[PDB]
Amino acid sequence: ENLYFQSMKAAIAQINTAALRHNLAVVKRHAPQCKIIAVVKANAYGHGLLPVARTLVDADAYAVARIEEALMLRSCAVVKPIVLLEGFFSAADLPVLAANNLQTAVHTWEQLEALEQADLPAPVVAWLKLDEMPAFIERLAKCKNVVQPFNIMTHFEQIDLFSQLTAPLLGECDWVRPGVILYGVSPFPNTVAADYDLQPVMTLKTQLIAVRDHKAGEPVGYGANWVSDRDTRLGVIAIGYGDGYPRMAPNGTPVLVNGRIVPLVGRVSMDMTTVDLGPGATDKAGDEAVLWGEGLPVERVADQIGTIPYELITKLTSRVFMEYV
Amino acid sequence: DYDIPTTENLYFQSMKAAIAQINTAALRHNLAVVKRHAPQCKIIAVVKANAYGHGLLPVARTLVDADAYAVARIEEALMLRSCAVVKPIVLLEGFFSAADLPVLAANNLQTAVHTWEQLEALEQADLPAPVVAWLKLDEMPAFIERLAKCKNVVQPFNIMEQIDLFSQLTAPLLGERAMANSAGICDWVRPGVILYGVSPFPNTVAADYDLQPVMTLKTQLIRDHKAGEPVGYGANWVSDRDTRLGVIAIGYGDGYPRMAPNGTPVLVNGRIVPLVGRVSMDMTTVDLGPGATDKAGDEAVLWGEGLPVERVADQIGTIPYELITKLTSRVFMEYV
Repeated sequence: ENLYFQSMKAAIAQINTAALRHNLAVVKRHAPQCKIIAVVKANAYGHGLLPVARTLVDADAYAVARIEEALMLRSCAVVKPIVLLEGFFSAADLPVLAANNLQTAVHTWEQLEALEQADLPAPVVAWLKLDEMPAFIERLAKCKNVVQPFNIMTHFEQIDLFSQLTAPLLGECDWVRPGVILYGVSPFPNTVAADYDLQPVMTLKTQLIAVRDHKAGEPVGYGANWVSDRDTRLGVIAIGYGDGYPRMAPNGTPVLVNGRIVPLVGRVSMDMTTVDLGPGATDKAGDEAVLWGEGLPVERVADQIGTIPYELITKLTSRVFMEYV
Repeated sequence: DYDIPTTENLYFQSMKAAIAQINTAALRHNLAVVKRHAPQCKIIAVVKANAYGHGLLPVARTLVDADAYAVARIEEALMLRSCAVVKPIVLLEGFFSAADLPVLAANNLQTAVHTWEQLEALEQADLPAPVVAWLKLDEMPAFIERLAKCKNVVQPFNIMEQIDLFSQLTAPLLGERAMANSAGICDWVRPGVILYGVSPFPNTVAADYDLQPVMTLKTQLIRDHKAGEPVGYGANWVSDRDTRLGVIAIGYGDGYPRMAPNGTPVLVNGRIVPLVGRVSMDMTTVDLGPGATDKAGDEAVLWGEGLPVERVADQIGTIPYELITKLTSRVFMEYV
C-alpha cells in the first residue's frame, strides 16, 4: 500500500548470481584439476537456462536433457561442449547433433540401433552408464557414426560390474561433475542443512496482501478446513496452487516472515494461502515473506511437505516472475 | 486463429514432450448450455488464472458471445483491453494497492470491494470518472452504507457457519446481482469452472451432464518386454511377471504430481492403462499389459477426452482446479 508505481508485487522467484558463482568455486576449491560440468536441465532447474549459462562462464562444459535447450545455448554464442543427458529418443535427432556438435549419451538399445542405421557426415561424442548386464559396449565401439573412443560418466553394490568393465576402456585428474549442489541444494535427507559454504540461489518471495484479526474463538478458514480457536493475528500471502506451491501439509510448513519462522495454516487456494503469525507480532501489509532459499532452506521445506526439493524448484508455472540479482 | 508463437517454441508437428491441446469447439458448446437454461442472463467468464491454464487471450477471442469478462489481477485485464476487448472486465478480489485505482478508471474496469483497506483507499483517492464496484466478501459489518456514500463509485452498486444474512441484506439494495455458487440445483449468472467441461464437485464426475473437456493433456511414448525389478529410476518397485510396459515423456518438472504411485488411469490407444512406479522430472512409466502390442510414439492422454480430469484428480487426491493450473512453461499449448 506504500508502493509508488507498477514493479510486479506478487509471486516472485529471485535468483542470486553471486551465490551461483560461489557454489562453482566451492567445487574447484576441493577439486582444482577437474573438468567442471553444469547441470542446466528443465530450464536450469527452474532458474532460467540462458541467464545462468551466461553467469557460469568458468564451466568447462554444459549438460541438458533435450535438444531444444541445447539449440538455445548454441544460438546464444556458447562454444563450450553441450552434453545431451538421457540421449536422443528419435532417429531424426541424429543429423541435428552432427550439425550443432552435441555430445549425446547412449544407454538404450533403440538409440544404438538408430545410430548404426543412420548415415551422416562427422561423428558424435557418446557417453554411457545404466539406470545380467548386456555387453553392448563392443557394439557401441564398432559403430561408424561415433567419435572413438566414446567416453564414460560413472558415479560415486548391485552394479559393481561397470567398474571392472570400464578398466580396459579409454578414457575421458579427475573429470567429475555435480548433481544439484551448484544451486545450493544438498539434497540428501542425511543432511538437509547444506549451510557449510553453500548458499541457495532461488529465494521464493511473495507479498502480504491482507491481515485478519480473529479476536474470538473461530477456527474456521472460510469453510474448507478448520484449525484452532486460539486467538492469533492471521496474515495471508499471495501464493497459491496455481503459482506452483503444493496444496500438501497443513499446520507445520515453515514460512520466514521478517526473520522469524512462522507456521503455515489451513489449506492453499489458487492465488493465496494463510499463515499463523501471532497477536503480539506487528506484520504490516507489504512484507518480504520468503517460502524457501535464504533464511530457510528448500530441503527443509521439501521434508515438511514430503516431496523432494527437485520438484519444488521445477513445479513453478509461468505465473511466477523471474528476478535476477 | 492462434497468436504468433512467442520466443521460443519447437516446430515439430509429430511432437517431442508434453502438449496440452485446447479444443475451442467445446468452449463454445459449454457457453451455449448455460444460455440454454438461462437465456435472459448475462454470461460472465471466468479467466482468473491464465484462463485456468488454457490461455487468457485465445479463449477470450473464442468466447465472443460472453457479455462480460472476469480476472483476478489488473495485469490480465490490461492484456484483454489491448486485444480490442470492449466487454466489461470484472476484477475479482478487487485491488490490493491504492495505486491500482487510477489505472482502473482509465481502462474502465469493474473492481470488487470487500476489505476495509480497499474502501479507505477509495475515499482517500481523487480521480475523474467513477469506477463500477461489486460487493461480496464488530462481527458482520454494515459498511454497505459507507460504500454507497463514496464519491469515486458508480451509484448504485452492483453486488455478487456464517450466513444466511448477506442474501437478506441485498434485498432492499438496487439492483445487479451475480452468483457464482450454483446455476442449477434470474437476470445475471456467472459459472464456476463448468465453462471448460469440469464439474466443481465429484458428485457425478462429468458422467452424463453435458460435458466435453477442453484441455486434453497429450504426451509421447519414448522396455522390455518384462515387468523387471528396478521400476523409472528406483525406490518404488512393482511385480516381475512377463508383461509389456511403456514409458511416457511427462514428469514432475512438467506439471504432473508425483502423488498416487499406482492405480492412476492413463488412456493409451482407447484402452485405459494404470500408471506404475514413481514419477521422474521428464518422464514416467505406465503398465500396458500382455494383450495388444503398442509402438513408440503413440497418443497417450492423461486427462480430457476419453478420460475426465475430475476422475484423474480423485485418483491422485487433489482437486481438478490445481491439475489444470499446476502446468509449467515446459508444456506446449495446442489449439492448433
